[PDB]
Parts: sequence; C-alpha cells; structure tokens
Amino acid sequence: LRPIATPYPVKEWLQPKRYKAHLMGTTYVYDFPELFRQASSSQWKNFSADVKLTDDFFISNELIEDENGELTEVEREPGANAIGMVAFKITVKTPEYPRGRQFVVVANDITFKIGSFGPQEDEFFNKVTEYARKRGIPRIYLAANSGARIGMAEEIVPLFQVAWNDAANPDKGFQYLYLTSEGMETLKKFDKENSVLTERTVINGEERFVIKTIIGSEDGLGVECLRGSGLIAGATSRAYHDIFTITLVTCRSVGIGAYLVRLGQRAIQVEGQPIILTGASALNKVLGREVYTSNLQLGGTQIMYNNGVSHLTAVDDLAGVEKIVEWMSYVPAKRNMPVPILETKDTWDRPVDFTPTNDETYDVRWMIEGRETESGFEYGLFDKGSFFETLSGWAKGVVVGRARLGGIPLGVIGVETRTVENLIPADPANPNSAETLIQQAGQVWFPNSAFKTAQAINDFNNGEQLPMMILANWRGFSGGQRDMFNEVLKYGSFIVDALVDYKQPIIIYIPPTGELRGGSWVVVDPTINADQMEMYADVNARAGVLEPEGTVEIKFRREKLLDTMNRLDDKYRELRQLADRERELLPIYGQISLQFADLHDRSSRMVAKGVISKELEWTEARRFFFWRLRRRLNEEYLIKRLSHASRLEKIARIRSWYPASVDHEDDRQVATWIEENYKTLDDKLKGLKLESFAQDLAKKIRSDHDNAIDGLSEVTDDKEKLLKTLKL
Amino acid sequence: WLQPKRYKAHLMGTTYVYDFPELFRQASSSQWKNFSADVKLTDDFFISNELIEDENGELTEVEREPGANAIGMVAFKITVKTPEYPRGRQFVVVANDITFKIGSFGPQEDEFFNKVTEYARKRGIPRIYLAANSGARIGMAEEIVPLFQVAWNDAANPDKGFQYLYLTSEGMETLKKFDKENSVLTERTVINGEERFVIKTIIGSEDGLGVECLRGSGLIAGATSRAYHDIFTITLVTCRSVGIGAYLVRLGQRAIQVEGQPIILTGASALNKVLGREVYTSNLQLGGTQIMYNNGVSHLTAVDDLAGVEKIVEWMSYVPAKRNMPVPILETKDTWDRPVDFTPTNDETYDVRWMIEGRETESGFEYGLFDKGSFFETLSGWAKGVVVGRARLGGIPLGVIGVETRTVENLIPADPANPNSAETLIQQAGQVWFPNSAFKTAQAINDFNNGEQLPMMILANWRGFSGGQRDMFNEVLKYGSFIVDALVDYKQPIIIYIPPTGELRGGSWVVVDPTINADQMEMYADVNARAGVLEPEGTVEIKFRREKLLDTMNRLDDKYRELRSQLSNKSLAPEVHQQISKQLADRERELLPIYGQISLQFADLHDRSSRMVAKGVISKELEWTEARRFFFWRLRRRLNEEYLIKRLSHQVASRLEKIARIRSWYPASVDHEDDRQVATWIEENYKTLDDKLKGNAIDGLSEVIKMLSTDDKEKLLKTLK
Ligand SMILES: Cc1cc(C(=O)N2CCC3(CC2)CCN(C(=O)OCC(C)(C)C)[C@H]3C)cc2cn[nH]c12
Ligand SMILES: Cc1cc(C(=O)N2CCC3(CC2)CCN(C(=O)OCC(C)(C)C)[C@H]3C)cc2cn[nH]c12
Repeated sequence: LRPIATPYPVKEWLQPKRYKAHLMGTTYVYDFPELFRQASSSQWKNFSADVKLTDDFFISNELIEDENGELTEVEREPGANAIGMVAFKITVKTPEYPRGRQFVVVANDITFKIGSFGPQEDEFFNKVTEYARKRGIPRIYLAANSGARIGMAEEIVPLFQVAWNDAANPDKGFQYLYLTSEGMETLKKFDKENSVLTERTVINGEERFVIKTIIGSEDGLGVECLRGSGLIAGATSRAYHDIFTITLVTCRSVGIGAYLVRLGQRAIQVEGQPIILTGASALNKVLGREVYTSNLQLGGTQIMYNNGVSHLTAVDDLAGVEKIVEWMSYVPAKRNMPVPILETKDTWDRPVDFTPTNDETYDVRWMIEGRETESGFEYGLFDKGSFFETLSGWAKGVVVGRARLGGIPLGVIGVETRTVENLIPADPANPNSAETLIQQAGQVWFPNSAFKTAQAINDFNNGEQLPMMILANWRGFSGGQRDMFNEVLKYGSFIVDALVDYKQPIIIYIPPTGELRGGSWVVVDPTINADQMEMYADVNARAGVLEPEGTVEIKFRREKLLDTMNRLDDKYRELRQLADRERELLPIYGQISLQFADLHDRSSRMVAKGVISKELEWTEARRFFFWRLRRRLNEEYLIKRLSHASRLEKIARIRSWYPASVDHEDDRQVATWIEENYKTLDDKLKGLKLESFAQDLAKKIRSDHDNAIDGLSEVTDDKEKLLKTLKL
Repeated sequence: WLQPKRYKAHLMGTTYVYDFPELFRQASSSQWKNFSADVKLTDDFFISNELIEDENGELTEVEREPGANAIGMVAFKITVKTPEYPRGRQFVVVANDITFKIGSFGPQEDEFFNKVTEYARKRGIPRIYLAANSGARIGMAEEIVPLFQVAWNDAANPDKGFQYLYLTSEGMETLKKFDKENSVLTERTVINGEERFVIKTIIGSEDGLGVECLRGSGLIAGATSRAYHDIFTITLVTCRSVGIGAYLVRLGQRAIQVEGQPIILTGASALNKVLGREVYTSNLQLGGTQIMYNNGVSHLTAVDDLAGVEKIVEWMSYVPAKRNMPVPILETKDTWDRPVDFTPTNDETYDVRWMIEGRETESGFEYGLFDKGSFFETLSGWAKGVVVGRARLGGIPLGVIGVETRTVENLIPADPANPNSAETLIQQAGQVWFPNSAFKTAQAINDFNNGEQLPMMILANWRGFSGGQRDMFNEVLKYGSFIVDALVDYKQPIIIYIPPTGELRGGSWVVVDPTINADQMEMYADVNARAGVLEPEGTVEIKFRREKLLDTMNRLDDKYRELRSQLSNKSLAPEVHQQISKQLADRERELLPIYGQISLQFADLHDRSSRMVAKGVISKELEWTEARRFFFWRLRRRLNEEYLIKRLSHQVASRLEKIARIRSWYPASVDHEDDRQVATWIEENYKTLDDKLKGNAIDGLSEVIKMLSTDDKEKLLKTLK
C-alpha cells in the first residue's frame, strides 16, 4: 500500500490497473463513465444554475457479451474485463433531453495488452458498433491503443533448432530452422502438431523436421489481427453514414487506431496524445538516422488539428468529454428523431445588432454569435453563446460550427473575410526542406477551404442530421497556377456531391456586404438539391457572373463609354481637344460604368429572375429565418411521416390540409398550425393507414375467400386481444 | 453553307460540332480494323441522329440541316455496332457549339444539357460531353445604356461626383412604348420641376445576363454529379473549358484533354488585372495538360480531337452497353489456357506493367496475367506510385490496380504569382502509399464502380502508408480512409491478390481486407507473398528481445551454455565469478548479430501464405504461373453467380440466404468449390434456371375480422381456441 494514511481508500491500490493507466498518461477506462457524469452535471449548471440533480439523472451500465455473444448490461467490479475493449450504455437526462437520451461509449483498455487490437477486441468493437446502429444511438469511441496485436508462436521459441553452415563457427550462417523428433513429440503431447508445417529430412542418420511455416496455437499473432482491423474499419465507415460517431484520442492511437479516428470523422484530440501510423523510433531505424525525437512530430495536435483530422483539441480527458457532450447537445437523441430544440434567454423576437459595413474589416463570428462591445453586447444572427466552432485549426478561410436559432440547432458555414496564413512545417526527414508560410485571401475558396466546406456539409448531414445555413460570401475559387495544380476543382466538386446528398433543410443566404460570383454561385445554387435547398440574398448583397470591374471590361468598353460622354457631357457633345476632354472624364465615367454594372448585381434582379426565394434585411433575418426554419422542419417531419408517392405530391398534399384562413406564405402561421395539429395529424394519418389495411384484406378475402380464411387461421397475448374483439 | 461556322471552329483550334459524329464513325471503323482486319463494314454499322426538344419539350431524334441549332448546345444519339456489341450499342454525345455565342452557357443551353443528361440517365446509356466553351453567358441591359442619366453633385463639375443614375419621363415612355417598363426598378423624385425616376435596380428585358446563367450552371453541376453515380460519363476537352465548363469536366470524373486546350476558372488576363502585374502569359499555365494531366483531373491526353474520340471509344469497349447490363466479353487470340510467363524476382527490379500485360523480350513475348494488348492505363500522368487501368482476363473486362515498385519523382512547378516560390522535386519510394497514390487508388475504385460497373483486381503490394511528418501533415489518413469508403460502396466482384515478391503489412492490409465488403471481396496470396502486422525487423524488436535471444544462446550455443552453467557454483571466488560473467557477456556480444538473423527468419516464417490459409484470412494460396487460369474461372463463376443473385433478388433476403438458395439448385455432384464446373453448369442451364426463377397490425386484423360472416367467425374462433 502506497501512500499510507490517506483519508479515504487508495483507488490506485484497490485496482492497480488504474495506476498503470495513469502512468501511461490517460484515464482508467472504468473511470470514463464518471467523467461523463461530471460533464453532464456541468451542462445543467451552465444551462440553469438553480436546477437540482439526483444521481438518477445519469446512468452507466457496462455492456459485455453473454454466452451467445450477445451484448448484455452488467454491474461488476472495474478491471474484470477478459478483453482489451470495454463498452458502456449511458442514459443521461440533459437540458435538451430532460426525460433522458442514450448513447454508447466503446473504449480500448490501455492496461490490457497495451490496448492492442486482437481478434476478440475487434469483434467486440464491431458488435458494439452494430448495437448502436440498430438502435440509432450515438457511438462514442475513446481511443487509447497500440494498433493491431503482434505475437509469435511462443511454444516454438524453446524447441527450434538451427542447421548451421559450420556448427563450430555460427557467424558463417545457417540454412534453415528445424525441430527434432523430441520437439515434434513435445507439440503432440500438448496437442499443438498444427503449430508448425514441417518437411521431414534425414541428416547424419537423424530426423530433421525442417520448419516450412510457423502458425502457432495461440490466436492473435498476425494476419488474423489484420482481418479484424479491416472489419472494424469497414464497420466505422458504415456507422458514420448511419449514427452520430465521435472519437476522443485520450492516449496514443496507432495504425488501425489512427484509421478509426478518421473513419468516425468527428475527432477530439487530447494535447500530447498522438494519432500515428509507424512510430518515430521505427521510422528512425528505417531511415538510418535520428530524424524524429517524438511521435508528436508525426501525429500530435500540431499536425492533426492543423490538417483537420482533429476537429478540436482538449487540454485533458475531462475537457475532451465536455466537448463530446457539448457537440451532442445539437444532435437528435437517436436517428430520425427531430432536431433537439434548446431555447435559452436569447429568444427569436429581436433584431440583429452587429452589421458589417462595405469599407470596414470584421470577424464573421460577430455576425454569427454577436460581439462584446464597450457600450454592451451587439447580438448576432444566432443565439448568444450557442456557436460551437469545429475544424477550427484547419483551413481558417471558412468558419464552420453548430449554432442555435431561437433554440433550433443547425450547422453554420461562414466566410472569413480576413487574410489567413498557415505554416507548413519543415520535415526533419528532408534537410533541403524549410518551413513555409502560405497566405490566402479572404472570400476565395482554396483547395483546403473547399475541402473543409464539403467536409462540414457531410458531417452536418450524416449522423448529426441537422439543417444547415451557409452565409455564402465567396468571389469564387482560386484559379491561379498553384491552387489549380493543387486540385481546387476536385475539392470544389466535393461541395456539389455533399449538397446532392443533403437530407435536411438548407438555407443559402448571401449576407450584407456579401457576394457570390460565377465560380462560387455554381456550387451553392438550390437547383443542385431543390428538395432541400433555398437561396436568399440580403438587400446589401451582390451577385453576377463577374465583378463590376470585369463586367465593364467585357461589356462596357471605350466605344460605349464615349457614346455615354456624347449623350451626357455638354463639352464632349458640342465637340462631337475631344481626346483631352475624354482624358478629363475617364475617372468619373469609369465610376459611372461600374455603377451601371453594379446596378444589375442586386437582390432585386435576383428576385425578378426567380433565382432567390426572397431579398432580405439583415436586421430582420433572425426573425425571418427562425420562422422559415421552424416551418420548413415541421413540413419535412410531416413528409417523413407521410412516407409511411413523390415528395412533390406529399408537399402538395400537406399544404392543402391547411385551413383556408392560413396564408401558405406565412411561415409563423404554417409552423404554428402544424405544431397545434400534430397529435390530430398523428391520428388522422394512422386512421387512413388502417382504412387502407382494412380495404387490403377486404380485397384478398373477396377474391380468395376460403384460401385467405385459412391464412388468417395460420397467423399468445395477441390472441387474447383478438378474442376480446370477437367477444366485444 | 456551313463553311463560315466550320472555319470559326477551326480558328478556335477545335472541330465544328456537327462534324463530331463523323469522328465517332472513323474511330468506330478503326476499332473493327484493329480487332478483325478482314471485317467489311456497311453504313448501317454507325448511326448518328440529332436530339432536339419537341412541342412538349421532350427530346426527340431528328434528321435536319446541320447548323440549324437555335441554342449553343447540341446533342446526338449514336447507335454503333462494335466488336464487343456487334448487334449495336447506344450513347449520347452532348457538346457546346463554340460558334454560337463563343460556346457560353445561357439558361437555354443549361436546360438542354440537363434534359440530355436526364435522357441518357433514364435509358442507362453513356453520356459523352465535348467541352468547348467560355463558361456562363455575360450580359447587360442594352436598352438602358442610351437612356440612363447621371445625377451630378455639380453638373458644371463632373469630377465632384454623382449620387445616382435615373431615367426621365422620356426614358420611361420609350421603355413603355417597347414593352420594357419591367427592365428597371425605379423610385420617383422631383428635382428642378422635372421628374427623376431613380434607378434602384437594372433587370433588363433580355434573358441570360447574369444570375439566371449562374442558376443554370448550378443545375447542370448537380446533374453531372448525379450522372456520374448512374451512367458512364466521360468528357473530351476539345477547345477551352471555362468556369462551369471546368467543373463539368471534373464532375463527370473521366476526362480526356486535347493538348493545348485548357481547363480554367479565371483566365490569365483577368488574373493579371487582379494581381496588378503580367504574371501569366497563357491559360495553359493554369489549366493545360502540364497541370490537369499531372494532377489527375485529366485521366488521359490526346494530340487532337480524333485521337481523343479514339480514346473515348477504346475506354467504352470495357463498359456495358447500358447500366446493369453484363460486362462486355471480348475474347481475343490470347485465350485463358496458358501459364503466366513474366515472373518478378526479389533481386531484380521490374515494371508491374510486365506482370499485368506482359513484356516484349529478345527471345520473344513473355505473357503476363492479363490478355496481350488489353491493358488501357488511365490517370497515367498523376501519382505514378500506383498503376491503374482496364484490362481483359480471357476476354472478361476489369479494372486493375498495381503497385509501381520503382521510386517515383514528380515536379511541383514554380508559380509565377509567387517570386519567392521555386520548383520542387518530390521522391516517393515504391510499395508505400502516399497522399496522392492513396487518393488515386480510391479514385480508381470509384471510377471502376460507378458507371463503368466493372469487377476489379488489386495486385496488393504495399508495406503501408507513409507515416512521416510531411505525409501525415498532408492528410494521408483522409486519403487512405477514402479507399475503405470506395470498397464499402463497390457493387461488382473484387479480387485482392498479394503477388509473388509482394507484401501487405499492418497499415496496408487494413484498407484492403475482404471483411470491409464481404459480399464482393476475396483475398488470395501468392505462395511467394508475405504478410504480417510488422516487417520481420519490427516483430523481433517487439516480440524477440534480449531475454529471448539469450535463452536461445543458452539452448543452442555450447560456449554460452557452458559459461552460464559455471555460474551455478556457490564456492566461486568473487573475481572468478566476475570473469565468468565477463566471458558470458563477451560471448553474448559475439552471438548477437547471427542470433538476430535467426530471430528474423523465425519471424519471417510466420508471415507466409500457409499461415494466412490456416488462419482463414485468404481464400487460397496461389502459384503465379497458374493465376491466369485460376482467376479466369473464378471471375467467370462469380459473374455467373452474381447474375443469379440479382435475378433471385427481383423474384423475392440476405446475400447469405440468396447464394445458399441458388447453390441448393446445383446438382449434388457439382463441387461448389470448382469454379470451372459451376460456371459450365450455369451457362448450360441459364434457361432452366430462368424457369426455376419464374416458377398495429393486430388492430388491423381486429377491424377486418369484425366484418366477417358468422360461419367465418366460428372457424377463426376455433383457431384461437
Ligand atoms: C474579367 C474579370 C473578372 C473579374 C472577376 O469577376 N473576378 C476576379 C477573379 C476572382 C473572381 C472575381 C477573384 C480572385 N480569383 C482568383 O482566381 O484568384 C486567384 C489568386 C488568389 C491566385 C489571385 C477569382 C475567384 C475581375 C476582373 C478585373 N479585371 N477583369 C476582371
Ligand atoms: C517497429 C518497426 C516496424 C517496422 C515495420 O513494420 N515497417 C517500417 C515502416 C513502414 C512499414 C513497415 C515502411 C516505411 N514506412 C513509412 O511510414 O515510411 C515513411 C517514409 C517514406 C517517410 C520513410 C512504413 C509504411 C520496421 C522496423 C524496423 N525496426 N523496427 C521496426
């Protein structure tokens, strides 16, 4: 016992595995449910400080496989795990789900064979993934491992003989490895003849069983571990398209461990915990130099957070768990459940305070979440304190995050107007290589920011199942040599793909001082996904194929300019010396042609051409979007229910059921009627599924009387109900 | 008659649109010559009909005077008799007319392109796009140019500025007279006793000026993204392709770029204006083949339009006539029944292409795994560490992925925009996946799967993914993950084969394991292949350390064992003990190199195809010389069984349940493991098999049972009782 004389029992002595995990710089697996309890308790404190919590607000039940290999909930002592992979089913009452929400936590046990993935860990991880997938519930993975388990046939280590070239001089080499009749008998005695494949030969009157292949009796030595790695990689790839998936890198995550972090997409990396393939030491041996001093140079946060593999960083395990729980607060309790409304003190009915201006620099985040000013807080478009930024360490030209709009959660994409700079590190492996600083102009999509945008669209869509708002403000894609060579076209195309796949309402809004040009409009137009997309443009927004400077250079040339000077200038007209007057007028007429061009680029032309749904005023956008989104979600939910027929037919069907006094165009009135008539519309449609099922059998019976009656006859507690109905 | 437009196109460096069907006729005629020189062709072998919208706006085939196109986008429906489809195959060719408003995309061109895309998609037929354009159509309200007035700050001094632009009552009356009041949005004000109609927005009476072109661009970008998942899509860049035109090339994925024809976003001139310097001299510095073929946007290059059309027609020869039709078998003189001649050796460097398609040698041709002359390499200008292409195996077409074992080097160009930037040469070791080669592998898997609908073989030979700083920073994990995604989505048979001298390690095995897609994937390893988590040096470092090395020396070395034995005496003088220990340690030092080698062999003996077979991770261990004969019948049998699974899917279930049912129909004497026997039986019985194939609720029951007759109720009561 160390230390002695502590006020309470030494938890690191009661379970020595807890100390082993601490020695490795991570939390003991069986202590992670407690960290979830703390983070969930903190959630309530930040939401409503006055709320009193009972210990039944949070429930953690370990999941283990029974005799049949089926997952079952158990209460047992920490550290009784016969495999290096553990799981817990968590049931929490949260501010967004006061009656409770569930999720699954899968985790490597770093104390069990250094958290290596053997066939049993892989098959358990897969079973847990499938369990969460069948239930539609989130899958949290706590990665603390050393990749696929490595082993050798230990029973062959004390038996194998060496066939020397010269037994007197071992440095002269060997020809093969073999077993003696004794070695073969040893294996037969222990039922391990199958551990090796041998070819019998006779050298100097003695039997030599030359070893042709070593198999081993123990499972988990090599390729079988690789098979299991492939299984769970495929399982995670699938899971991401199905349920909310997230990973916390709590200690190292190696090989398959690194691939799982990426395949689950959403990742939170604890500072100092690397995500690696081959380690630095091994890479030094292969390279034949001491190139790297740490694994952090390969997969630390300075690598994975900067390249977007890690969406967020955490100072420690609890901070990471807090970030998981916060990220989940925007996500439905389970697949296909409505987005979780969390109304705070910042309600919908207010103007937007912070407004950008054409001549002044701003941070988009002020437009999104508001800005703290000396005169007080200037509220933004979304709920105060609701912006949860992600992928914040990578491709800073685009700003992605979750936010709330009057309590409605959604994904948000905004454009960083300020110039962004990133440091490409100097690789110690190449001495010729030096560190490089790249500068990227604002309101231009580059390969990395185009990739980030597509990634964000995909991560809001899959698992999160969130609606989205893109505050579209791009001049286009970088058409320069470097960026074209660096495949900007491929990354831009991913955006279209991501939009085509989107299954929740999308709002494209060109904001005040914002613009969309030829190259950028193409990848965000609502005709890409007309079932879900809508575009709006602010009254102070701009859009055209080219910028005014370009549209004047091509369509308002010298001939037009001079014909204008003749129409509008007394001196020029009197004269038509003319070249001298032309020189005098060139600056101001240049401004006039630019204005003439700019007057085509307005939200009013956009409305007239039928390319946007409405032109909007920024200060009123919060009030407008709140009711538009509330309405759009309410209709979507009805469409999904009505799927139990084209969407175009379903929307025409739904919008017809509205009382005649309801103005279809009135979002608030439509959204209000749907929510008030929900229980009634739940009844009205179930009572028509039954009316159809009644007419279904009334067809089958009237066509095939005695044959259907015999079918009814063929098809305990259900029989009792059916008896009661006959009895009346 | 067409000579002016034909010359205009030639001046641009492209073929006149209405002359492209002829280029397809030539390329199709050449296909037959290369296949069978003695075959005589009639004019009915090739049919081109123009597609136009009817009264109902529906696409219809027509014969009309070429050059009669009222829009800058034209389409043709082609019906060709090819070596792989002698009775004929169909496809659609969409093309910009470079002579019609410089091939710009206006609302009408976009809506036509979309209608043609949808037409091909509904029919399952390939969509060929011939890109020759200048992107979205640019315009201004020309009727407002001679009407607008300037509201000066001081009419006597124009340089003092202006406040707005306006129309007079005259201007407003002119527009009213021509039915164009809607061309502008105005605000009425009175200045100096005269009406000023302040211009708030210019709309214009002419359609196709700006945002309505941009909407149409978005429509066709979405349409092409969808088309790629649905039908075979390919693009030939025949003149410049700009903006939406550049995006269309990428969104259709498969692209053949004619040399000197650039794929660009903003042109060099405009970029020079924005940058405020003469940075670039040509569009080719931005989107020429030296850019797009080197980065994989362009899969292939062509010296001219006919060469490009020839490459389209060749690529199509591996592709089904239409979606979900079986892969087109094209048996040539190189039949299945032969060994594989070219064999790699561990000590001699080789080009994988020799293993794939064979090698011409002084002693004669050394045949490879696939049919002689069938290897059609693609993405050959980018990420050269991986080799991708279409090939034929006894006439069966398939996608092939192989590993370039030789070190690859690529030149990153110096951007004229950054003077501080210099050209860089990157060197990548063979048998290692880097970001670009991982991306190329995933791209290839996706392109064989979507539209092409081909089976695939991966000649797996990777030590892993590059785990170094540069490649990790350059997101190798993201590109490696795309491989898993691409495999999960695959819908045709996959064969993973670790070839002779080949290997698969911890990082590389994870992304190709058949448990990723058990319905379609299978793994095999050559008898001279290797696989383990780590390479032998790695394994001994973790699992055959000092203590194990010393224990072996104690077992196998006389001197070491004798000395260790001497340390058991309890009467030894401490200085004698120290000398025995020193001698023991000296002996250990002498033996460490050779015992290290022993441990390496001990490790290597675990890494064999026989352990792989014993562990059940591969289906069979194979001999390279017999692989062609083996894979031909394996693939033929799988294509046959796949066909039966689909047919059964329609009549009725899991894949496990579906093959089990189908295989239960095979005669009992048929060995399910005998590929040739199963394929032979199936093909002899397609028609017989076709005959076999052709041959809350409780509340609902409660509602209907209630309406039954007394006699019916009695029977239903008895059953419950
Ligand atoms: C004909 C014509 C068009 C335009 C125009 O509409 N844009 C200019 C180009 C951009 C889109 C808007 C803005 C930067 N950009 C780009 O490719 O930048 C690459 C790096 C970043 C390398 C400079 C395009 C996305 C302006 C002018 C000025 N003179 N003549 C013009
Ligand atoms: C512990 C241990 C493991 C391994 C091992 O199994 N591999 C070595 C690493 C590689 C995979 C096989 C080969 C190159 N490689 C890589 O990341 O290379 C990056 C650049 C290209 C930058 C050198 C891995 C894909 C060998 C040794 C030798 N001593 N100790 C070892």
